[PDB]
Parts: sequence; C-alpha cells; structure tokens
Amino acid sequence: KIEVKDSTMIKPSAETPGGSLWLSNLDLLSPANYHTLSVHFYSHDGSDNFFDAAGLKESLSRALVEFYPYAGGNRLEIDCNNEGLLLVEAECDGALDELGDFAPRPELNLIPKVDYSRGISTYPLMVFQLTRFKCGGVALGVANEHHLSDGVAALHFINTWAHLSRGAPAPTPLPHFDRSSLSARNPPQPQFSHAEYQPPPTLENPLPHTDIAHSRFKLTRDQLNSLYSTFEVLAGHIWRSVCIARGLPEGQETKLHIPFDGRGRLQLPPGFFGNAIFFATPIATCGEIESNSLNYAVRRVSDGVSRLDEDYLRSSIDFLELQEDISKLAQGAHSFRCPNLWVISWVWLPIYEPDFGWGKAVYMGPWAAPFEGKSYLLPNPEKDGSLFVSITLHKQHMERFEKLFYE
Ligand SMILES: O=C(/C=C/c1ccc(O)cc1)O[C@H](Cc1ccc(O)cc1)C(=O)O
Repeated sequence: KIEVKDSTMIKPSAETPGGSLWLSNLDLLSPANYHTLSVHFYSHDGSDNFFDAAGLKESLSRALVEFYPYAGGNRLEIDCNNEGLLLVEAECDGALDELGDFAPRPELNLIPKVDYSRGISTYPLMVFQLTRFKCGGVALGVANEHHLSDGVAALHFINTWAHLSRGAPAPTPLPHFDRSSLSARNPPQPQFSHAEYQPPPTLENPLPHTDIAHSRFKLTRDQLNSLYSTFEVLAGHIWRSVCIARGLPEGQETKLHIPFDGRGRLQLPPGFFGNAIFFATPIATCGEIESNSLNYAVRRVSDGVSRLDEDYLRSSIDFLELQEDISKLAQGAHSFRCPNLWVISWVWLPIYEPDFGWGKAVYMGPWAAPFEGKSYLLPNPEKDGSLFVSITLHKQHMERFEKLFYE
C-alpha cells in the first residue's frame, strides 16, 4: 500500500573536487553488493510545511558540499563524480499510529531495491526514502554502502544534514576523508592469531525448520548484577539464553560476533569518515555455555572485548595486508546463522539527535536485514530508562528465549 511519487538525484551546489581516494582494509571486509539500512520516523506537528521537498533538496546540496563521496585498479574505490544522490519520495495511504511499536516486519516498501548488475559504479552509494502517509507523518529510510562508511559516519552525515536544514551550522568536527590513519604498518608484522578471520563454526546436525521469527523485547530490570560493562553482562546473558534455547549438542562450537568501534582505542582523527569497526569473537562450546554460570559467559565476552588493544588492532590490519584478497575473508549471510550470534548496541549512539527543524524522531530502527542470528540493543524513545533487545531467531527457539527474563 505504498507507491513511488518522485525519484531525484542530487548534486552539491558547489564544486567539491572529486579525486578518488583510498578505501581502508576494514572497508574491504564486506561483500561488493551490500547496503546496511534503517528507517527514521517523524510524526506531524502543528507547523505548516512539514518536511518540504524543495527545502530538503536545497539542504541536501548544502550537506553534500561537505560529504561529497556519497554522490560518487585491482582494489575497490568509487570516484567522487558528483553525478547524483538518489532521493525517492513516495506516498502511502497509511496511519503512523497503526504501527504502534514498530516491529520491523518485512514490508520493504519503505526502502527501494537496488540493482548493481548493470554496474557496480553505475548507481550511487546511498538512498533516502521520504514516504508520506495519510496522517501527515513521514518515514525516512536510509540505505548506505558499508564499504563507504559505518553507522557512526552516516549518522554524523544525517546529523549534519539535520543541522543544515534547521538553519544551524555544521555539527561537530567537519568530516575527515583521508583513511590513511587505518593503513597497515611498514613492514606488516602480524603478532597474533586472529579468529575474527577464521571461518565460523557451522556444520552442526542439520536443522528441521528454517522459517524464522522476529521479536523485540523490553527489559526494565537492568538494575541487577548477580555476582564489567553493562554491555558485556547483557551480551553474556543474551548469548547464554540463546545457546540454552537452541538445545544444540554439547561439543558444538558457538561464536559470538561483536562490532567494536576502533576510533577510541586507536588514535583516529576526529570526523573520520569510513569503517573503523573491528570484531570481538569469543568462541565456546554450547555445553560449557549452558552447563556453567553466567560468570563464565560474561568473562568470556569480557576477554573477547578486552583483547582489542592497539597492538591487536594494528596486527589485524597488517594480517589483512598480508592477504591475497580481503573480501574473501568477509563472512556474512551464512555466518549469521545458528550456532553463531551477533550483538550490537545503539544505546550509546546518537540515533535520535537528528532534528531537521520539525522535531525529534518518534522512533528510528533497523529494517530489512538477513534476519536470523543478529541481536540488537536499542534505546526506548519513551525514555523510561528502559532498553530494547531486538532479536531474530527460529520460531522453535523464540518461545524458549523467554528465559532472558529469568535471572
Ligand atoms: O548497526 C549498524 C547501523 C548502522 C547505521 C546507523 C545509523 C544510520 O542512520 C544508518 C546505519 O551498523 C552495523 C554495521 C556492521 C555490521 C557488522 C560488523 O561486523 C561491523 C559493522 C549494521 O548495520 O549491522
């Protein structure tokens, strides 16, 4: 019940010199065809001209005068050609209050499908969706190429794109586009054995069912430790709950994958624009997860995160430097599946700070993903001090997963 209205490609207003620049080694840790995408929801207010299209286009140009690589040898890079940034405005016969709590069920008309079979550099790298409803509310669906930038950089871009629409100046440190700070050493000397690069522990006794279910949970009972970060304890609990709810045989290896922003532990320049996301991979058998205390799992995840010191991160970069190709090491879409698990945390991220001049977001959230195996941590826009756990799991296991509440 959604249909396209307009499809535009936006140039910057200024020149923005478009010399192609170098992608990092961590940027090459994704498939050549992948968009990470989420949606921003805005409810209508008493103000006239709620998200006018022309104002947003002439604000998008004033935003692209800084972030020009969004419009644009044997190694991946797409030149800043300044030819266009896809912006498709749609129309829906819907009421935003009928959504209720925004379960991201796969009715993907809030975003478009892209085709890079015609060319990997033919179409641009990011797409925005401005879909307007019957109630006057609007959904803004963002879809970004992971090679170009991570969630932090695209979030900073959307915050600049917010401040330059509300008549305010640029948000913080202006974006830095030279990724030479994430370059390998000279010479490259790895010093550790990296399990973030070894293949995931698949090949278990096969699964009878394949259909999955998504569930988004509220947990207002964070304020208890039954003897570490909040994230480490919570991730240990989620991981133990999943490994118990799956009923896998003891001796089956499970592997938790955790994104980790390497801007702080390393010395990255401010406004660094690109992927600075490493991986924290603690491995353990499902038995010793289910047959030991929560202390075991939380210590395992804490050792998985605390290993990522400066030496280990630079050694990982040098290990990537030693490789033939790096995109052959990028696991995904099959690493996601059981017995493996992802857990992220958007609680610390400023995902609600984008205010275009019409108010804050009622709800932003992920949409349309390779679903199973990925647990997310979100903040509640009700700001009751509560926290959301958005997980996807096979149906046989989602009902078992209710022991997350059992401390
Ligand atoms: O969760 C985020 C969200 C990104 C985002 C934030 C705000 C926006 O407006 C738009 C996108 O990023 C991760 C990326 C990722 C995945 C696996 C890894 O091993 C390393 C990194 C993801 O989407 O899964």
